[PDB]
Amino acid sequence: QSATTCGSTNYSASQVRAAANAACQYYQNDDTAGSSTYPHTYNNYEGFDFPVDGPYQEFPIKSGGVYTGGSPGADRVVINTNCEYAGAITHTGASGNNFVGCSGTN
Repeated sequence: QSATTCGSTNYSASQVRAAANAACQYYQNDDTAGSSTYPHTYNNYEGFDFPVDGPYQEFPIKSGGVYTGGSPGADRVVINTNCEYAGAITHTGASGNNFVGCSGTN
């Protein structure tokens, strides 16, 4: 990854990488962060043009640190089953329960 803006929230390349790595670690361990269902399957029903092939996993990304449970916020990182980074999406600026891309994900 690169630095990305989700809504108006800015994340550095390192922050994206950290979230992605955590996502991978949980997925490969067949575990979830706390009582949450993250990471879990991500269905691209909206048609994001990800640079990598699926299937996908989504996991929250937040400014304050790697997600460990609790409220996930509006932002997510998307990785494939090989832990290849697919992109960053957010509920910010989307209607209903949909997502829009963070900068760089279209």
